[PDB]
Amino acid sequence: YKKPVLLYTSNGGHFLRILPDGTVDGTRDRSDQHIQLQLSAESVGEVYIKSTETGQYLAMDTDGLLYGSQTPNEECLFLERLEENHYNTYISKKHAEKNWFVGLKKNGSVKRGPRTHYGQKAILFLVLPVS
Repeated sequence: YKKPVLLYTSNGGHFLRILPDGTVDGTRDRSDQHIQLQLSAESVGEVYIKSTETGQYLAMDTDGLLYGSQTPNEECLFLERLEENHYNTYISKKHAEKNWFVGLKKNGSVKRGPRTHYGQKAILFLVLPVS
């Protein structure tokens, strides 16, 4: 959590991106300004995910859609969970009982919460600290 990180999924080989207009998607461009993220932990295993460039927070709405919020609240808290020792997954804490994950489709668009589950490539992120 000390360094900014990139979150990479092998589903379509995308980095999680929070665009300045509040749109969330994926890009293969590792030099994109808006894929530089900062994780911060409330409690152990509970994180905010923030754009280092814009300060916006990752959030998930009641339809399971990801978007960027200028400031955080309970809709921005995610449960960070280890899978297969090397990947992290992120579950909406607000919708933890719906098992709604942060995920990206192969085409780089957001995979909505309702369509996600453990073990999907879409939700498996490699956390890459920035040098």
